[PDB]
Amino acid sequence: GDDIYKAAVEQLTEEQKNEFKAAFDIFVLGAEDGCISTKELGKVMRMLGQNPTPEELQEMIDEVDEDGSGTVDFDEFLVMMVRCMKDDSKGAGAGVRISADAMMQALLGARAKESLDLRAHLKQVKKED
Ligand SMILES: Cc1cc2c(cc1F)OC[C@@H](NS(=O)(=O)c1cc(C(=O)N3CC(C)(C#N)C3)c(C)[nH]1)C2
Ligand SMILES: [Ca+2]
Repeated sequence: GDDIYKAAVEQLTEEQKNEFKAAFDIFVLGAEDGCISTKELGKVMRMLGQNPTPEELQEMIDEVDEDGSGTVDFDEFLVMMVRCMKDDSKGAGAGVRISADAMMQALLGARAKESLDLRAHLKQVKKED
């Protein structure tokens, strides 16, 4: 069940979508539909500093895929990206776990700081002390 996560993307801020967007550019490198599949994911995952398997890879894509087409778009990446950094995507299953912050370091790099969570800065018509 993904009701809270799927909604998380909505809570995100304009800066968030962009911060993560730049990552998809590299994450979907070569992809025909700019989506992340077993091929693309396998490339990045390996570059992150690990050595996953082709069978497990597909499990991740579908594990995050909302429709289950076989790949992940820019939106399907945010839904998981939220829980990825929160480390609450699985809870307590297996040691296997991808780092959201560490991932960006591969795609874009160190171009993701507090600014990423601009949502906290100010995205409404109000102010407090
Ligand atoms: C398309 C997409 C999906 C996911 C991505 C990043 C993406 F690009 O990252 C998070 C992933 N969910 S997960 O539960 O962390 C997770 C990690 C793994 C895995 O194969 N391994 C971790 C490993 C490298 C080790 N040790 C082996 C599995 C099976 N689930 C789902
Ligand atoms: Ca899909």
